[PDB]
Amino acid sequence: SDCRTYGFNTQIVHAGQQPDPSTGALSTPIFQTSTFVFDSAEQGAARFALEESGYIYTRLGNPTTDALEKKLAVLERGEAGLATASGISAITTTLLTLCQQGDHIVSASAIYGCTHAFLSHSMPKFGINVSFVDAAKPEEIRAAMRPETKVVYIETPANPTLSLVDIETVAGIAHQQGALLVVDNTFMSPYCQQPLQLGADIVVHSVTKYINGHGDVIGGIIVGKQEFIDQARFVGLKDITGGCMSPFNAWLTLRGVKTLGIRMERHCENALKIARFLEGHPSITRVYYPGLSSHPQYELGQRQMSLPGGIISFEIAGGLEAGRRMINSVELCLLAVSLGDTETLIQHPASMTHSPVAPEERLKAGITDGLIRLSVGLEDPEDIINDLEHAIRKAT
Amino acid sequence: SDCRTYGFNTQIVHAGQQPDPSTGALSTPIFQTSTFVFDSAEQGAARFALEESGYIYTRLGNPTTDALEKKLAVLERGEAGLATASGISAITTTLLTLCQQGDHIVSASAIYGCTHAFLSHSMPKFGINVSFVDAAKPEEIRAAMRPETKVVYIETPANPTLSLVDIETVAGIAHQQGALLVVDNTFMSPYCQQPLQLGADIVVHSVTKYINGHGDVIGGIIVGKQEFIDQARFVGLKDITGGCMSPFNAWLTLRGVKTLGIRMERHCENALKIARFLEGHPSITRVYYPGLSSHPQYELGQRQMSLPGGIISFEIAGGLEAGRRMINSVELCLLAVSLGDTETLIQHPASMTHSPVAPEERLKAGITDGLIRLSVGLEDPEDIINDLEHAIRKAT
Amino acid sequence: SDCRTYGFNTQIVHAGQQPDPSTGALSTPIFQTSTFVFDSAEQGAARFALEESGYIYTRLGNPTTDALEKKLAVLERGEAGLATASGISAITTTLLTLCQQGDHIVSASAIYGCTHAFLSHSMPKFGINVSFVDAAKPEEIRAAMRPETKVVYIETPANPTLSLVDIETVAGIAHQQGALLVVDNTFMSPYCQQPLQLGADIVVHSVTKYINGHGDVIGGIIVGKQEFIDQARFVGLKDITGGCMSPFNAWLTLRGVKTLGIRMERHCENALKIARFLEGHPSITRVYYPGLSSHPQYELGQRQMSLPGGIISFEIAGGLEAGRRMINSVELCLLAVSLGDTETLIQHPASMTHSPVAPEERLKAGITDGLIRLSVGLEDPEDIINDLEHAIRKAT
Amino acid sequence: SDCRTYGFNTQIVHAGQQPDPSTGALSTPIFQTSTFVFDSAEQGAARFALEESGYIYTRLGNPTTDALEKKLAVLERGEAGLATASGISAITTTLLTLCQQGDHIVSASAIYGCTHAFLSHSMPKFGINVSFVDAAKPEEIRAAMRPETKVVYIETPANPTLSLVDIETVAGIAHQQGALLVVDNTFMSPYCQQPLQLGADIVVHSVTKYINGHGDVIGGIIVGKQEFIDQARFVGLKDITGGCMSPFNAWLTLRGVKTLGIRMERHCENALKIARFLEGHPSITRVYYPGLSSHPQYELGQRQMSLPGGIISFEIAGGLEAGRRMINSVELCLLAVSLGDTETLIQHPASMTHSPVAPEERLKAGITDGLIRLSVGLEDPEDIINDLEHAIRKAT
Ligand SMILES: Cc1ncc(COP(=O)(O)O)c(C/N=C2\CONC2=O)c1O
Ligand SMILES: Cc1ncc(COP(=O)(O)O)c(C/N=C2\CONC2=O)c1O
Ligand SMILES: Cc1ncc(COP(=O)(O)O)c(C/N=C2\CONC2=O)c1O
Ligand SMILES: Cc1ncc(COP(=O)(O)O)c(C/N=C2\CONC2=O)c1O
Ligand SMILES: [Cl-]
Ligand SMILES: [Cl-]
Ligand SMILES: [Cl-]
Ligand SMILES: [Cl-]
Repeated sequence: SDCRTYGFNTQIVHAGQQPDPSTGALSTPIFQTSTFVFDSAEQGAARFALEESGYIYTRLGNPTTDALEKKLAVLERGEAGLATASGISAITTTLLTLCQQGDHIVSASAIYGCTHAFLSHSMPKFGINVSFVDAAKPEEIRAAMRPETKVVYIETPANPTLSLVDIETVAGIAHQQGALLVVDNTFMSPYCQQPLQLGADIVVHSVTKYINGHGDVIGGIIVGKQEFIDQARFVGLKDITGGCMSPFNAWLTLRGVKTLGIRMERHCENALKIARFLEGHPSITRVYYPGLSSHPQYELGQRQMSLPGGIISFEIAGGLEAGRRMINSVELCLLAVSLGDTETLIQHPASMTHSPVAPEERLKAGITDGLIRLSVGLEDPEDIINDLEHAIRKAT
Repeated sequence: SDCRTYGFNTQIVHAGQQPDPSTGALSTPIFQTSTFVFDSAEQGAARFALEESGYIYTRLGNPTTDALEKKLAVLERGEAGLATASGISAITTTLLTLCQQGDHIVSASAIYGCTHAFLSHSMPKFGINVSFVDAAKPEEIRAAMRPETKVVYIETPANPTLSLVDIETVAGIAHQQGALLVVDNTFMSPYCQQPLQLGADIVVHSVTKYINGHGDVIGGIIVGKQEFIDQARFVGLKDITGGCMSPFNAWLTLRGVKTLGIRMERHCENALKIARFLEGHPSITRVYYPGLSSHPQYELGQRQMSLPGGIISFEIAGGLEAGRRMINSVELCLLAVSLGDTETLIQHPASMTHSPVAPEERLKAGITDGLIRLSVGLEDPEDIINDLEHAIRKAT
Repeated sequence: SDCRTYGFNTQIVHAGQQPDPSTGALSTPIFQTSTFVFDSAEQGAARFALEESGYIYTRLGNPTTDALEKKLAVLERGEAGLATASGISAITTTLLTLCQQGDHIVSASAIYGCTHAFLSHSMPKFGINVSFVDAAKPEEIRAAMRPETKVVYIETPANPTLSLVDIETVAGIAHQQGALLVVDNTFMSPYCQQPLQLGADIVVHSVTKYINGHGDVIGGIIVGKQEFIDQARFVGLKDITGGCMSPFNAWLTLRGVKTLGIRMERHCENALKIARFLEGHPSITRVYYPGLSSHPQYELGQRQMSLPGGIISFEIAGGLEAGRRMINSVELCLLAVSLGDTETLIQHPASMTHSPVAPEERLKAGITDGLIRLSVGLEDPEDIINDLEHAIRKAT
Repeated sequence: SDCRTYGFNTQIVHAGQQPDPSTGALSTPIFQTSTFVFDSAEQGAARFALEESGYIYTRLGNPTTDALEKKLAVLERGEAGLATASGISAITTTLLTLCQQGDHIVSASAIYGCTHAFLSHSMPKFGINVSFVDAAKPEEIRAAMRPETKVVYIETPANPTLSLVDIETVAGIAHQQGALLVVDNTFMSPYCQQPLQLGADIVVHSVTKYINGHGDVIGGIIVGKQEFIDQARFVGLKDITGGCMSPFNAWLTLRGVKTLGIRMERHCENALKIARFLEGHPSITRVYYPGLSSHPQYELGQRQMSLPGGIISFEIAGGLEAGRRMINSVELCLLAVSLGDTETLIQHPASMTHSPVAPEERLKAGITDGLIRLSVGLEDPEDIINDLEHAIRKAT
């Protein structure tokens, strides 16, 4: 009779949700409201004081959104959740809540581009300095820490080449120096990786990806201790970012997350097959996938992740032009940014996202002329493999 | 054949919208998507470069949200719009885009509470200092400006007692000293006040209030010059706040804004009647409404606003206890925070929102024991007056 | 404290709705669910028996939809409401619930086309015969009644030329002969006409038109005595048509109906102005509008309707080709079927809806070569008049 | 590049859908509109004539709904689809389109209750007679056919005890006598059974169940030859039932159906495990599940179905009272009607749905005092088994 005691699939379906109390409606009602009516002046005061429970206004909280926040707290084994307008807003609400002028952050370099831009260009303009390191080398993390360091920030697997970061080891290091460890768990979902269980303090997601799963919501979520989440809600979100989630967005995300287990199983079963295919193809120079035993951090990945994920990166023979030929030749895979949708998505950062950026920053950045990123969907993998095989044969 | 040439009611209905190009659908389609598919690698690069038009990903922009942004730009007579997750996020995305460590803001004191909290407690922690003044006295604004001042920030009418700020005069002052003027136009909507036409640089709204009008969306909008709005989108929103609007939220706001003209007319017709009623009631000590000729800035209000608004504040005889008795005695008016809904809403900040705050800060704050705020809805005003009359008679 | 006692505007806003009981949410929650969970086997039996209140399954009923049904019952001064998938489904659920093989219906001829097709071609194939008459001549109604007659069916105003039907007189006639009177009140809404108050037994609407008002819902509603509505729900809808409304559709319709009063006022103020304009134009041969004193049933219209409506029909000089030229020349008015949207809509049945139909059936049907139907929106009427003036000048 | 050529999982994801043509939006836009605007009078006529393609009005058709209709046509290997307001409306729109006064239907007895009520009580009142038979005995079907017989109507598996009907054999029989075969495929979905491939003429579903899968849509779909579907759309739906689907409902159903393959796999894997558990339990007298080899039509089920389904019926020792004790004792399984949701649902028709019905009709009806129906969800099956084990132990 407590959400937290059942099996993980049962939790994915039930945690945070129950039949509507007034009607018995099974689906979580969409509470698409701005405000909430009090029974009396007294009831109203009690709430605002934070001296009693219940709702006030949707920017502060909402019943639909609370369900999503509780569910994801359960799935990550955290105390509390807070939904946001976007994955970016989960990351910024978190870091702007934690940090102030004079503070320092140690961040992985191999992170999502927009996260990198916030940390590189915006944070320092608020007097918050960021040191970037290769987080696959925990010694670089240690060496960059300063007395001012409040936060160590990592993604794993990391967005270009799916390199990994040893969460338990990094956590120990951050904590030794009095810092918090923030892990962006977007690529894996709680079904595949649980950073809190390994020592992380706070997990953030873009729910836009696998947690929603259906390519129709932009949203984020933050999971952590109740004392942190309260500050993130009542200061970060309320005052600083304003990044509240729409109740309709939460409702969809709750709907999408119901099938998280079965989606992740299929995404990962499909991706392993595709990755093996790509590894045997004479036109493919490299394949980056945690499920291939040639992955340089293969055994860490086996300890830390329950499945190897739905994302594959790979380099095609012939560099830029061949990568451009390849992505213009797929008929099933869809050319787009984003990942974790039911559809297979493909992007060639060098001819697409990074064409005006110099060959030199790209390489610094882990991005070679022939690098393709593939988000594996729920189609028949034979169809995806055939589409790839055809596109690759043409391109090379 | 250009949105901007028609009458204001026609603009409210049509500006920013047209039949769907592929199907002829009259209602703006809800583009409830995360991502967008490119025809080719080439098409994709062109977009990311910002070297061609079209969509990429919903955090950056979306067709439904663009319609709302264009409509509101038209209505405010601004170049460009940007929708946000909330009114707060409109204000913060704006100010965090404009300001960096070492900068200064001159703000009105008589502003929305959560705005006040951001400026008082959060901004300074990013090295951005804020000086608060009585903005009804334009000399206080001038006296507080510093070489570091980037922004002057005002609301008009202002949220407790509906005091006004001379937008044209303040604009002239801010500009003389090289600062921008930001006006929060939430209380009035563009139907009743147009700050850009009076010299303001940027307008922000909580669309949660009268622009949406239906009490079912939390959202914000920012209107200004294209060069500012681009930075607000591609830095502020993309990187810093993450405060993007859901396409469903935009769709509803577009739907709600269709009736803006007719709603504002009725809200204001209703409020004037209620305000006159309250002014003749021997149990009511004061009535704050711009449409009453005893308003201390009555003639400014006549120059600057086309209608006197839908919000009334008033003090009931007997202070705190009588205000508490009064709001517990209404049967039609609903006790809640927020404003600009089709329903009449009432709040007694001293027994509700501000009961744990000391009698002394409250007065500083413009908030007396008997102060009630009333958001006039679209009901029959005789019904609202009778509900008030009954509640007041009981309370006193 | 009873919905039914307040003023009509107050009823439009509040009737059928209240704050959510479990949370205080002001907006009616969207109960977008299929089923409802019982506390026990006992609770479940009680409900199915129809021996206790509460929900079972959304085809039978739903909390969101119930709010809409109660509101519209209040507005029409009927006992009970039942929402449907469409206006057609309101009409068919009603008539298929009432009638069986061997029964007879007396219908107006001047009715909506799809209604006409159901009565002309489908009803008789179920052994239910229909006699069509000119319902503007109550003697034709009397003369067509038979011992088998269960129902007299009318629209007023009627869809081509806005001819009227004397509801009170027809009701008296139908009742004298033991039949029920069904009135389709779509064109007027309850704000402008109340057929139950004049003696009708059952009212039906396409809520797609003015009750929703926003051009984004297909739906219907039926209002009548509880004993009829129960049969319409538990037989007609449950078993025969299956025509249940989506809870999201109901939610939108509830949202749209909030502004019914202010929309109808503006639609009718706009239409009267446009109609006067069209009556003075030398290129316009006829104008059909109840608000023009030359309307042949002008004084009936003054007794029966509170406003003259938002729909205008008119004939342009030069017949078919000029009507085609005219509708291809409007730049603001939108060419489409449907009516009662915030946008101005125009249709030229002879070149559009009825081009393959012979000049001869069209005339029978009330439809002349130059007949244009105009649904007046909420734009500035000067803009609509200018668009019309321009299009008419060009066409003639 | 044709939907129909890919693997079944690929079809579930992609069939009927493509990126939005005007924007590239990946998610099918929600075209939540009533009407559609024409470019000219000419364009409008062309469409109405049925002499050109494109949209007119949402009751007739809509882009979102069309996607769903095309997808499901692909999945069932039929020519065309038509979405409806409910499963009931799919069945009635179909049969009322096909049949007229004097016609005859041969129906299975073991069908959904509301279907039974339509055929038993409503059809005959339109002069359409229905003969009910045990459809597990194809000779009873043959013996009941009459020269007037237009339709043979079956469900398989059938709603109480999951008895089967030999679709290929029944099809051959119906066709021999000049009748059409209609199969309600709701229990299986196209992932598990394809009646058209076995000779059925028309398939109907309640999409409320497994096709949507998420317990938040009431809807139906009809699949068949284009010439039948056109009549079902342009007469049945347009004129008779009015049972059109909301575009939002279609959008959700499209969203839900993306995971159909992976959901059905898990539902059926879970159900087989639960069914084996129930078969070994000394307190359970019978277990009705097609996947148990003791099922009396086990081998037919192996030929006709790809998986044995997600529904299990079973009788508990001690009849009525024990069944009532059992369902009041489950803590995880939810007491509700409906099936095919992500949640496990349970119903005890004798103490719930059929408590006021005499012990005698119930038995006629296949319904014993101890009969429980279980809709297996996506939870961990060990959790469901433990909940059952606990509830059963308590009840007996
Ligand atoms: C790891 C990770 N964290 C955070 C975000 C930010 O989330 P949002 O604000 O977009 O919801 C993304 C977005 N990843 C994207 C976004 O577009 N293409 C991608 O690979 C991401 O991949
Ligand atoms: C003038 C004004 N600006 C901005 C906001 C912030 O907008 P949001 O983020 O809530 O959309 C509010 C909210 N006013 C509220 C909020 O709750 N009660 C009120 O009077 C406001 O009144
Ligand atoms: C008077 C009236 N009754 C019933 C209906 C049927 O409603 P629905 O099923 O479409 O919601 C319409 C539709 N009138 C239309 C429909 O398209 N153009 C019109 O003038 C109508 O005008
Ligand atoms: C086989 C089958 N066909 C058609 C329907 C009708 O579909 P609807 O109109 O409800 O979408 C149901 C509903 N089955 C239900 C409905 O409530 N409990 C059940 O087992 C059904 O099980
Ligand atoms: Cl795949
Ligand atoms: Cl009022
Ligand atoms: Cl107009
Ligand atoms: Cl299970």
